[PDB]
Amino acid sequence: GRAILTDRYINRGTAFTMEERQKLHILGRLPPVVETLEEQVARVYGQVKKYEKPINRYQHLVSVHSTNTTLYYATILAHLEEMLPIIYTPTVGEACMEYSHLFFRERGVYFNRLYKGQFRNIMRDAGYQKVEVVVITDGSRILGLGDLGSNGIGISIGKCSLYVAGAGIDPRLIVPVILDVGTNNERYLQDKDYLGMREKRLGDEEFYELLDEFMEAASAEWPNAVIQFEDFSNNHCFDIMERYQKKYRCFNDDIQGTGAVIAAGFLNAIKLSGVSPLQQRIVVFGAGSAAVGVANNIAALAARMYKFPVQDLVKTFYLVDTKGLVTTTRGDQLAAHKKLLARTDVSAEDSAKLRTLEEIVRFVKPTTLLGLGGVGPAFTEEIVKMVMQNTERPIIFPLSNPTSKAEVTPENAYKWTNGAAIVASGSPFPPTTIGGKTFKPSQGNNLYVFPGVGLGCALAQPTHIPEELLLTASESLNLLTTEGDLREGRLYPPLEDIHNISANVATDVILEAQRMKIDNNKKLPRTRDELLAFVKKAMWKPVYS
Amino acid sequence: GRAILTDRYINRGTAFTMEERQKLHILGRLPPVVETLEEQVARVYGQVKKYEKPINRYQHLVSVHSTNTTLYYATILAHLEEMLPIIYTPTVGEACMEYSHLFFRERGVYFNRLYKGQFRNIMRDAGYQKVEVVVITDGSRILGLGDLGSNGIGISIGKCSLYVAGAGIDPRLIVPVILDVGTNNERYLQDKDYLGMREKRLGDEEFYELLDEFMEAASAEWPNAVIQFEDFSNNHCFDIMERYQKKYRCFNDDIQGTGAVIAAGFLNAIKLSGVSPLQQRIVVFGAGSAAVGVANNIAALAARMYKFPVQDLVKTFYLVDTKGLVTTTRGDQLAAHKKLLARTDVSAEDSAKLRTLEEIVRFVKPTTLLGLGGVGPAFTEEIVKMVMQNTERPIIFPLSNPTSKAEVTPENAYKWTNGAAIVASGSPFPPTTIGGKTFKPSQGNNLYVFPGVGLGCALAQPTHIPEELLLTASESLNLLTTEGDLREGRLYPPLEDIHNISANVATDVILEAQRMKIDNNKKLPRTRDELLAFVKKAMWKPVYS
Ligand SMILES: COc1ccc(NS(=O)(=O)c2cccc(NC(=O)c3cc(F)cc(F)c3)c2)cc1
Ligand SMILES: COc1ccc(NS(=O)(=O)c2cccc(NC(=O)c3cc(F)cc(F)c3)c2)cc1
Repeated sequence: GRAILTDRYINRGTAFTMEERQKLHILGRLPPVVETLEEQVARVYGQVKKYEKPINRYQHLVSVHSTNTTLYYATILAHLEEMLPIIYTPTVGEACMEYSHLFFRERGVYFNRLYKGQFRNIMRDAGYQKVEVVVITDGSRILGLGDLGSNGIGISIGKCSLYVAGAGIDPRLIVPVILDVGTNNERYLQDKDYLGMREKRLGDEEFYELLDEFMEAASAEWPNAVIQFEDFSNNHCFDIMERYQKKYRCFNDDIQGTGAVIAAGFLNAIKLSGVSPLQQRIVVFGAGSAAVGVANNIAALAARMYKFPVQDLVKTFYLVDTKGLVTTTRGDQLAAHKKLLARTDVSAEDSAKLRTLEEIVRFVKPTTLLGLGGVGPAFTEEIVKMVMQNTERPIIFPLSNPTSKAEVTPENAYKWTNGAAIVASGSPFPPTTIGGKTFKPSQGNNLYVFPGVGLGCALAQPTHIPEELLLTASESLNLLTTEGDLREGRLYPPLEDIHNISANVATDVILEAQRMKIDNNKKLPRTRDELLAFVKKAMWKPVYS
Repeated sequence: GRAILTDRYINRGTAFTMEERQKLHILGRLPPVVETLEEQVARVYGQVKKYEKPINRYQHLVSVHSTNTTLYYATILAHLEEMLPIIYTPTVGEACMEYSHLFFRERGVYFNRLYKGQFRNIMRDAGYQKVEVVVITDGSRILGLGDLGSNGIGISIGKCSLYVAGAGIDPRLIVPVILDVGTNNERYLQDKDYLGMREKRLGDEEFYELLDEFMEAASAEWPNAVIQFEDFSNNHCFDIMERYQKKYRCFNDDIQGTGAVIAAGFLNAIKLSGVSPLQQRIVVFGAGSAAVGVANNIAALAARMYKFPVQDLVKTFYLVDTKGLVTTTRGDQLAAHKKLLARTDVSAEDSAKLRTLEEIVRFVKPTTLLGLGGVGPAFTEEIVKMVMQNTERPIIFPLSNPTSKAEVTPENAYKWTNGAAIVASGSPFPPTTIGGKTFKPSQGNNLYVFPGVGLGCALAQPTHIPEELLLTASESLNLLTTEGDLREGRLYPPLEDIHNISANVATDVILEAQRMKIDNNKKLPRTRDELLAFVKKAMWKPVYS
């Protein structure tokens, strides 16, 4: 009766036919209109699209997710490019920050020092079987802005939901986790309505004692699961991966997902440019560990796909930090992560005259500007025009988040080059029309890779996730950009086709794992065509069945 | 486990102690703060009060009601005067009109011609036992504005919730009903997202065939229930009561509740005025059936409480319609409902000179202005000053809904009389300060009577609800205004004390039913002190138990 309607996994609302309503004794529990899923999606979309503020839209979608899980995921997939900034970055962050009450109904798991030694019992008592995907955060944030502490559960809830939408992970087999080790958000510490551990973030030693117990408890109770780290601060995110990458099935989408996605898009940017990889001169504006991680992912992918010597791919890279061009002759002690991309072919005297971007671009004569600075619009009209002198097709990638940090707008880049610029960003931007010719930047969204990595590790059951599976996923994404997409200036397959992309990415990840003999699921086909067809069938679909 | 948390009736959220969380295996399903109900109410109130627009506030409260029923009702009762315009008139009407998706989760029952002959099976299949209160509407509306058709279920949901909050009807024993007989809302008829019967309202004959089947099906399957008609248009609301009042346990709160509440307040206005009931000269501005219903309720209560001859109470009333003073000598055929209050002591020639309110007030010299016009601010400064000439304490009641229709603001009435005016309205208004002296109008809210009528009929099980029980409830409400309240200028007990008011009103209704020997529940005490104590114990309480 009203039990079927109150289970969000099997509830169909108005899609129950008259004759079904009769058999199920729910005649009189619904208005009399009968709708198809398509009609219900158009109705939900209409409801959503009339709300004016993102957080209003998010709140409406949360109520649909609460009542009718199928209709929620069906709505997301029919309008994915539009719904992505509502259901995740950056609306999700505002929702956590100020509307954390929207997450109370959802299936969160909470850990803290008060449950030390009980992490396994908490996981057992959760009563979830054959869990495939666990997103964990501590709410510290990657961009080191707005520590959310316990409210970070909204980030895990949002990320888990993107595995279901993106790769058809079954929504009963995802678990969002908050590991609450305190917060340095001073408003929260004095806020009467903060529900987390009201204390400063624990020191490293107690932090790793709790996270170790979590990783070991998850491996015993959720043995089939992938553990994905989300939105951990820079002080911990890299060290977490060095500590766990080999003993557990885990990855970090911020670090590994981002580089895999940017690399796939950058190589397609190379294909459209005229200028082949060994002919590229690439300014990397910004030299944090993440920016150097992306450069290395690009080198590693170009080596995989084209067997150029990797040393030679590295020499295409000119790294800029806060001081200027990174060189061996400029006279400072370089961070370990910067030595690898330091120029060896630049005198001390030239180094001293290479400090502002304008003069770095004038000397290096780059073919590509990679924006990973997050210090505002450093790619000026004159800097872009200078790149026009060195290539017919400047590759300009303003990837710094959020959009106000970005090095340049797609619109300015397209304008300043008269449509010649090849552009990718993190954020969706509308098309620019230049003399009747339309241009639209490619969105290097992390949704392209983590879902397929998740679905691939769910099926394959690898003992771990070494860099080789992330590289395979990077190449798989590059190779799904068709000749037709490339012809239309797209650097990625279309976002709307995420199920197909995720099936392909998973297939490739599985074959890499099989090849490395780290797979534990022997039921799988070991040839691509059969595997791809099997993977597509294993995927949960947002349709009534 | 997560089953206890997902039942909104027993879920306590953060009020589960640590040791309870352990025993119930929900450690790790909640943030670690433990709160008392009081703390949870202050937190929910804080969340609600930061939203800027009523419909936002309503949407937040709907999510609390969905998760934690106890915390919802606890929040309402701690802030009742503030929450009433959010959870019912007028926010509820806007929610139905444009946000009907907020009602989809709730326990609505839907009837229409397509289920003709199945009304009983629909009620049986609903699987509700010993139902006490059924609110039914057809969405036509009493104020004949914004026909909502099927979306009228939000009105029944809102009204049912006020019986739980107001009188402690158990939330599992209330059933909201929409009888969908079509809609004349032309936007809805052309709206693709309207989910109701897409047709003009049925004719009277098919209307009564469906409503008859509903009344008979309810009497068999919900035998213990009161049936309360809500928000039916004037073409049907009176005729429904004439058709059903004797054969079923039913009332209409718009008609009967309104008059019971206004009468109780008006008599207390008389007590504070100096001018006793036979000395009152009362202008009834507006002469619709509802306005004449209120005048007759006032007469009937004054007769009950003071045994003045009812003919003599009627002669205190000067009825104004669209033409002017209603008299026997003015030369039109008077509607039946107007004959009773027609002046017999006014010549044809005077009648002809008594058409505008200003000159009606100049001739009649009234002590009281009852505003039931709904045609704007007819009680001018000069009209109010004129009443100052005939009494030290003008009784001025602007009761016309919504507040923009009202005959005068409490502020103007208080200003114009220098604090002498005794004021009641339908809507809450803030206090006015006049030379260091504070005044606040009395709110004649229907919440004062229908809950207690509901709780009284739930316990008593009367064969029907004759006018005598409504009169008893009217007197009971008058008599609960204490000497201390009267001393402070209050015409009603305080709204905050609704549980006590509802216990008292129910007790009196039960004794009236026992006295008439129409009660079917023989388990009840038959003396007031014991009955009142029993009634108070039978009431559902918003506390964790
Ligand atoms: C605000 O979030 C939502 C959720 C769902 C929908 N679409 S729908 O699923 O087609 C739909 C439409 C109309 C009524 C119902 N009712 C129930 O699903 C229902 C559930 C119950 F538990 C009890 C009941 F009486 C009705 C469902 C739109 C917005
Ligand atoms: C938006 O609506 C609401 C509802 C409740 C509250 N207050 S509360 O009840 O104290 C509360 C506080 C924090 C977390 C939870 N979680 C669950 O109640 C819960 C329910 C589940 F079904 C599963 C779960 F993990 C947690 C409950 C405030 C606003």
